[PDB]
Amino acid sequence: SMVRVAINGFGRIGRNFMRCWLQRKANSKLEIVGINDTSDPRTNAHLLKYDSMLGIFQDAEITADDDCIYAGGHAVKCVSDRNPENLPWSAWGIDLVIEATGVFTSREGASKHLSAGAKKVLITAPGKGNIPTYVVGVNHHTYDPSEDIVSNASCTTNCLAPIVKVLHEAFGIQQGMMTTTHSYTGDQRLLDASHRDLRRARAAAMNIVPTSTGAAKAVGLVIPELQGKLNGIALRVPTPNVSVVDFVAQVEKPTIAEQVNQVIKEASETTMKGIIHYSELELVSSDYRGHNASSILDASLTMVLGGNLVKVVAWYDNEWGYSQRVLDLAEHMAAHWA
Amino acid sequence: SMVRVAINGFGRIGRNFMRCWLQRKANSKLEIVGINDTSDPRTNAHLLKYDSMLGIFQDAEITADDDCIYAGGHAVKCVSDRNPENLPWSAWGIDLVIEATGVFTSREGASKHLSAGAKKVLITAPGKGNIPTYVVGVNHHTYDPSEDIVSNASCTTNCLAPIVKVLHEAFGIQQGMMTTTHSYTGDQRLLDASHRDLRRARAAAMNIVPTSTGAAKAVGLVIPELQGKLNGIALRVPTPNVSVVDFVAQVEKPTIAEQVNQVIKEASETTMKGIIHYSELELVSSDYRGHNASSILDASLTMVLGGNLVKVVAWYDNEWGYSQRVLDLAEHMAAHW
Amino acid sequence: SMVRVAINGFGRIGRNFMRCWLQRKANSKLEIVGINDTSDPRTNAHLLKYDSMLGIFQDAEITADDDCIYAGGHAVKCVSDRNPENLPWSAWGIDLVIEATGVFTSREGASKHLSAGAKKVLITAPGKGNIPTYVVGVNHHTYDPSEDIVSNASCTTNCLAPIVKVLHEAFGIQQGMMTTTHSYTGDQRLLDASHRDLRRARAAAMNIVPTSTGAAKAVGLVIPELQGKLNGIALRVPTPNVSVVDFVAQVEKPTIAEQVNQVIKEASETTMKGIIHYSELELVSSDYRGHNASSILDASLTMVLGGNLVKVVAWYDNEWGYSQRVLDLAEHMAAHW
Amino acid sequence: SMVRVAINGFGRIGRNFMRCWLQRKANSKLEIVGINDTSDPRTNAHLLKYDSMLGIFQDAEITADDDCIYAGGHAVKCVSDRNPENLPWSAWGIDLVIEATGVFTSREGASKHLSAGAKKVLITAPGKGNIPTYVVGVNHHTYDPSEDIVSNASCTTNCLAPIVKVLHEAFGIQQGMMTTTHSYTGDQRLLDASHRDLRRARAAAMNIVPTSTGAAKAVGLVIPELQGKLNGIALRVPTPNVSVVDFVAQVEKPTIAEQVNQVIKEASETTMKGIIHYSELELVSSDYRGHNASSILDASLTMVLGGNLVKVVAWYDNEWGYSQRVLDLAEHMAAHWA
Ligand SMILES: NC(=O)c1ccc[n+]([C@@H]2O[C@H](COP(=O)([O-])OP(=O)(O)OC[C@H]3O[C@@H](n4cnc5c(N)ncnc54)[C@H](O)[C@@H]3O)[C@@H](O)[C@H]2O)c1
Ligand SMILES: NC(=O)c1ccc[n+]([C@@H]2O[C@H](COP(=O)([O-])OP(=O)(O)OC[C@H]3O[C@@H](n4cnc5c(N)ncnc54)[C@H](O)[C@@H]3O)[C@@H](O)[C@H]2O)c1
Ligand SMILES: NC(=O)c1ccc[n+]([C@@H]2O[C@H](COP(=O)([O-])OP(=O)(O)OC[C@H]3O[C@@H](n4cnc5c(N)ncnc54)[C@H](O)[C@@H]3O)[C@@H](O)[C@H]2O)c1
Ligand SMILES: NC(=O)c1ccc[n+]([C@@H]2O[C@H](COP(=O)([O-])OP(=O)(O)OC[C@H]3O[C@@H](n4cnc5c(N)ncnc54)[C@H](O)[C@@H]3O)[C@@H](O)[C@H]2O)c1
Repeated sequence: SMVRVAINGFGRIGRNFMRCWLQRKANSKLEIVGINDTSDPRTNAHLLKYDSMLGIFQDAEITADDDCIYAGGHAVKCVSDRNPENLPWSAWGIDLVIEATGVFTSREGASKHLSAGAKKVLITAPGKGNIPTYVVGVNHHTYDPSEDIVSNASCTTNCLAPIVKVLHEAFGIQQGMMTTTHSYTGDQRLLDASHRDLRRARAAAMNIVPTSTGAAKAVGLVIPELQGKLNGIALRVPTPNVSVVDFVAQVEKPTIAEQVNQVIKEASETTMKGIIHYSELELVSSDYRGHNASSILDASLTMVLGGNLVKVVAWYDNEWGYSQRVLDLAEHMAAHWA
Repeated sequence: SMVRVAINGFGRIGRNFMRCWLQRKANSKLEIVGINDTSDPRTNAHLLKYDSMLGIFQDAEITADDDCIYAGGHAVKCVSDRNPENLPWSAWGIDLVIEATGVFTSREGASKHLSAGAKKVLITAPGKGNIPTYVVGVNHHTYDPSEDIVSNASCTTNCLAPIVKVLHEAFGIQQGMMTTTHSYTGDQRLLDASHRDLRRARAAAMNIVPTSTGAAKAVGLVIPELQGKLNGIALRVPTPNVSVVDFVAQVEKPTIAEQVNQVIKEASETTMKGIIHYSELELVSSDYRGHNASSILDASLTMVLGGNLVKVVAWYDNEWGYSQRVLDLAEHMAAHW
Repeated sequence: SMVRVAINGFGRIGRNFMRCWLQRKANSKLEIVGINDTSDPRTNAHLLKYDSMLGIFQDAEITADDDCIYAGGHAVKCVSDRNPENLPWSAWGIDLVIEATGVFTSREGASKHLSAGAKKVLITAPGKGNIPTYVVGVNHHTYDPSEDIVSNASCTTNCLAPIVKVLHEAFGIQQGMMTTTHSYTGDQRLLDASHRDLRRARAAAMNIVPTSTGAAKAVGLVIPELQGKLNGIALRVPTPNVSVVDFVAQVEKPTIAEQVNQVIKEASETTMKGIIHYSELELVSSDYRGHNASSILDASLTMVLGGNLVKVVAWYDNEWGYSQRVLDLAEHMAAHW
Repeated sequence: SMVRVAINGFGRIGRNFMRCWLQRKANSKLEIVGINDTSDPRTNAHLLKYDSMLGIFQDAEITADDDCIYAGGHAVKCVSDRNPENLPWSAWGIDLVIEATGVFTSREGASKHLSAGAKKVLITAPGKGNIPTYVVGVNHHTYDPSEDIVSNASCTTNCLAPIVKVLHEAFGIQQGMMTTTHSYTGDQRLLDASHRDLRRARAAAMNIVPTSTGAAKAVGLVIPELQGKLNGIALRVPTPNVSVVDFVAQVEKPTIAEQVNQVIKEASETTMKGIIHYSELELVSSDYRGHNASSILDASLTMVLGGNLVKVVAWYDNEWGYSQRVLDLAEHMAAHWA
C-alpha cells in the first residue's frame, strides 16, 4: 500500500511538489499526509491555491482549519516547528520526508527527520557531504533501496545532466563550460540587503546577478566519468521563473550542428523521452511555464565550430519541471521501497 | 557639544540616513559613531557603497575591518546583537539612537535602548501606542525636549501631511481619502511566501498588491483638528523606489483647480519651502529619485468638482526624501537638546 | 443567419477577442471570417497561439498559409492594408467590423469600413465626436439596431460604470473622482522615446507614469444623469496586464462601508451578475488574469467617512475582460440585427 | 577648426552621444550643430534632459523652441524629415553625420546623407555590405581618411573584440563561442506584437528572449585572422540597460585562470587602458551604469579547463559605453580629417 509522505518546508518547491502530486494522485504510490512549515495552515492553504506563477489551483477545492489543509477532501495534517527532531513523524507514520526547506541538506541536518521517526528523506537540493544524488533519466535506476537519505540535485543539474549524458555518449565530452541564465529565487533579496553572497544581497528584480553554481561539478557525481571536467556559472535575471542553460563542450569526435541536433532529437524520442524535449520552435521563456521536461533543447541555437567545440542551449521550468522530477524520484523510491 | 548618534538597523532607511548625513556632515550637530545591525561591517560597508538605487557612493572612501566601518576617515563602531538591551550605548556615550529595524516601534520595544544607556530614540516609522509623532514642516516645532522616544511617522505621512495642512488652512478639510501608489519595500516577498499579511506574501515585482496604511489616520496625530477625518489605502507596485499619493478631499470653501494649485505653489515658496515642491512638469517616477522634498505636487493632475471635491497628486522618494526628514528631525532635536 | 465579422487590427485586443470567440464559438451568432492587420498570417498565427499573457492556446490547432489563418479548421481570410477604404469587405460579405487598431475612432475614420462595404463597425475604444457608446450591463439595452457605428468604450469605463450605476441608484452620486492604477499597454514606450504624450514617452516597465483618461467623463455618456459629475486620472505601472480603479464618491444618502458592500454584493448576484463580481478575498493582480467580469469589487478595501464620502476599489483584466465585453456587445448586436 | 556634426536619429544612442559630447565639449574637435529626428525639438529637449536611465541632465540648462534645442547656450538646429536626401546638410555646412536611426546601415542608405551635402557618415551599428568597421582600441588606428562611410560596430562587438584581441595575442584563439545576456532595447516589443523576428515580437520585460547577433562574426572583420572562428547568440532579459558577455575560447597555448586574468589585467593597464577595465569586485549590473569602458572583465568568474578551454565574462553599458566609443571614433576621424 501507500508510502506516507510529509513535506518539510512548504515553499516554492514544497507547494509545486504538492500541486504535481495532486494532479498525478490517481496513479501514485505516495500519499501526502503531513506538512511542517514555519507558518500556519490558513496561510499555507491560501498560498497553495493562489499562486502568482501557476495561477489559481482548479482541480479541487482547497481549504484549511487550525490544524489541517484540505485538498479535495484529502486532509493533510499541519505542524509548525523549526527543529525537525521535534516533528511527529512516528505518530503520523511518516515513511518519506520531502526535505524542501533549504537548511537541512547535510546528513546531520537531514537525519533529524530519522530521529523524529521518518524512514527516509529526499532532499530537494544538492546534498552537502556524501549523500547519494540522483537525476531521473540519468542515474535513478542505480538507486539503492537501503539508502535512507538522498538528493534530487538542483534544477540546473536536472536540465544539464541529461543533455551531457546524451552528448558524452555520442561524441565523448572532454571538457565543458556552462552558464545558466536563471530566474531569481527566494534565496536572493528584493531590495539590497545583507546576504552571505555579496551579489545575491542585491535587488533581484533590478539586476543581472552573477553567482556560483554547483550544477556543473554535480554532473560529475551523476555521470562519474565526467567528474572534474565541467565548470560553470549562473546569471540571475529579473524573471520570476523559467531558466536557460548554455553549454559549450569540447568533444572528441568531430561533428556539426545538424548531427548534434539529430542525436538529441533521437534521444528525446527514445531513451530520454519525457526527460529531454526537442523544440524547433522560436519561443521565449514564458512559453515554457509548466513544461514537464527537465530540459527543452532549443534546436536552432545549436552551433559547432572546428568539429570539436559544441554549444547547445536548453530551457527548464526551474520550479515545476524540477518538482515533477522530485515526484518521479519519490515514486521510484516508493516502487523499490526497503 | 556634538550629539552622538547610533543607528540601529542598517537597512534601506539606515543606509540612506547614513548617506544623507555624510553629505550634510559639515553643517551638522550630529556625529554618527555607532551602528548595530544583524550583519557584519564588511558586508555593511559594501552595501553602503554599492547601492542599486543611489549608485556608487562618490564623496568619500568607505572601508571596513572586523569592527568598524570607515567613511572618509570617520570611524563608525559596529556591533551585532538582535536584542537592544545588550547594546553598548553607555560605553559608546550614545545620546540618540535612530531606530530603523522596523521591529522596536512600541514604547516597550524602543525603551530597551534607554535601558542600554541611550538618552533618546527616534523611530523611523510610526509609533505603536502613544509615542509623540513629528512631521517636519507640519508640527516639529511642537517637539518637547523632555521627550525620550519619538517617531518620524512613515514616508507616506510625510508626503501627505504637509499638503493636507496647506489645504486645510486655505479651504477647510471636512473629510479626506488617500491612495498611495507605492514602490515595493523589503517588507514584501520576492516570490510568494509566508507573511502576516496575505497580500504582502505575494511576489512583489509581479503584482499590484493592496495593503492597509495608517498614514491617513496618522495625519490626525500631527494635525489634531483632523483626527478621525481621513482614511486611505496603499497599492504596492513593481518599482523599487519612488511613490505617489493621490488625495481626494471634501472641503468647505468652494474652489477650482487653478486656486488649489496657486495655494500650494505659494506655500512651497514660503512656509513649506524645502518641504513641498511644486512641479508643472510632466515627469514620471524615475525623475524624482533623490529628490529632497517630502512632497512634490504634480500640478497638472489637480482637479476639482462641484467646488468642494478636490483631488491632488504628489510624489515622494520614499527612501531618500524620508531619510532627509529623519536627519532634519534629528538635527532639530540636537539643536534643542 | 450568422453575422460575418472581420477584425481590423490583430493586436492585444484583436487577438484576445479572437480567443474569446474561439472559446464561446458553439453558442455564438458571430462567425469571424476575416482579419486585416499590418503583418502577415504566419506571424499572426504564431502570436495568436503563443501569448505571453494568456499562455499557449490549447483548445484547437492553429496554422496559417500565405493568405489564411486556420483555427480548428475554421479558415480566417487575411489581408494587409493600412487604409480601410481598400478593404475587401463587400467581396467577403462582412456585416460587422471589429475596429481594434486604435487609429480609426472618429466617425470619419470608422466610416471608411462602411465605404469599403461593411454594414456596421464596433470600435474597441472610446469614440471621438458623437458615436453612441455602450457598456454591457449599464446601457447596452438602449442599443439601436439602425446605428452603423458604435463604441464599446475603454477597459476602465467598463470597470467603473457598472459600479457607479449601482452606487448612484442606491445612494445618489453627486460628484466623483477616479484613479486607475493600470498595467502598461502597447501605446507606451519600452525605453524613453518620442510620443505625443511626454509621460507615455518614458520607459514603461521602469516607471509609474501618470496620464489622463476620459473614462470618468465617458461614464456620463452611459449614465447621462452623471454627465459632468465625474473626473479622473490614470497611473500606468510596470505590470503587463490587470488594472485597478479606485473610486471616491460624494453621495447624498449617508452610509457606512458594510452597506456599500452589501448593495454591490446584491447587485452582483442579480442585476449585474456576470458584470460585477464581489470578492471578499485578499488577492493581488496576478490572481485576476483571465477573469470574465468587467469589475471585481475588492470588498475589504471599501471605506466611508462622514456618511457621504465613499471609496471603493475594483479590479479588471483590461485585455481579457474587456474583450469578453466586446464579444458580448457584438453578440447583442447580432441578436438585434 | 571644428568638424560640424549632425545627429540623424535622436534615440537612445543619439541622445547618449549628445550627453557624452556635452561632457567632453572643452577638449573636442567636434561641434554638434544639427539634429534630424522624427519628432519635434520640444519633445526631444525634454527627453534629452529627463532620462530614465541616466537621470536628469545636470551640467547645463536645456531648452527648446520651434526649431532649436539649446544646451548651455549652444543652439542645435533641428529638422524633421524621414528621407535623408532632403536634409539641409549643405546649408548647415555639415561635415560628419552620426547615423543613429538604425535604418540607414547599408552604403546606399547612408549615402543619401552624402547627396544631401554631408562629407562623411559614421553609422552607430554594424554596416550592411562592405562598410569599413572600426572598434576603438582594436583597429581604429587603421582608419583611412579617404573613407566617407564607416561603422562603429555594435555594443556587443565593442565589449568582445578587445578581450578577444588580448587573448588571441597571448594564447592563440582557434575557435570561440559567445553568449551575451543583454538588456532589452527599443527594437523589441513592450507587449507581444508583430516583428520580423518572432522572438523579438514577445513582451520584452516579461521574457528571456533569445536572438541572433552578428557580434561574434563581426569580430572577424576587426581582427581579420579570426574571421570565421567565432560564433554566438544573445539572450535578451528584463533589464533596461547594462549587458554581459560570456566568452568560451579554445586556445592553442595551454593556460590556467590566474594567467588569463593576469594577461587581461596587464593589457587593461597598458595597451587597452580606458578600453578594458579589470574588476576584482563582486558587483551586479546596476553598478556598471555609466561605466566608460567598452568591457569590464569580471575577474573572479574566469575559468579554464584542460589548459585549452577558457571562459571569461565581461560587462558593458550598452548605451553609454558604446556612445563614448562613437564619440572617440568621431574625434579620431576629426583629427585625421580628409
Ligand atoms: N527554482 C527553485 O525554486 C528551486 C529549484 C530546485 C531546487 N530548489 C531548492 O529547493 C529548496 C527550497 O527552495 P524554495 O525555492 O522552495 O525556497 P522557499 O524559501 O520558497 O521555501 C522554503 C520553505 O521552508 C520554510 N522553512 C525555512 N526554514 C524552515 C524550518 N527550519 N522548518 C520548516 N520550514 C522552514 C520557509 O518558510 C519556506 O516556506 C532549496 O533547498 C532550494 O535550493 C529550488
Ligand atoms: N520606503 C521605505 O523603505 C521606508 C520609508 C519610511 C519608513 N520606513 C520604515 O523604516 C524601517 C526600516 O525599513 P527598511 O525599508 O530600512 O527595512 P530593511 O529590512 O531594509 O532594514 C531593516 C534593517 O535592520 C536589520 N534588523 C532587523 N532586525 C534587527 C535587530 N533585531 N537588530 C538589529 N538590526 C536588525 C535588517 O537586517 C536590516 O539591515 C521600518 O520601520 C520601515 O517601516 C521604510
Ligand atoms: N488594455 C488594453 O490593451 C485595451 C483595453 C481596452 C481598449 N483598448 C483599445 O483597443 C485598441 C487596440 O489596443 P491594443 O492594446 O490591441 O493595441 P496593439 O498595438 O497591440 O494593437 C493594434 C493592432 O492593429 C495594428 N494596426 C495599426 N494600424 C493599423 C492599420 N492602419 N490597419 C490595420 N492594422 C493596424 C497593429 O499593428 C496591431 O496589430 C485601442 O483603441 C486601445 O485603446 C486596449
Ligand atoms: N544598446 C543600444 O541601444 C545600442 C547599442 C549599440 C548600437 N545600437 C544601434 O544604434 C542605432 C539606434 O538604436 P537606439 O537604441 O537609439 O534606437 P531608438 O529607436 O531609441 O533610436 C532611433 C531614433 O531614430 C528615429 N528615427 C527612425 N527612423 C528615422 C528616420 N527615417 N529619420 C530620422 N529619425 C528616425 C527614432 O524615432 C528614434 O528617435 C541602431 O542602429 C542600434 O542597432 C544600439
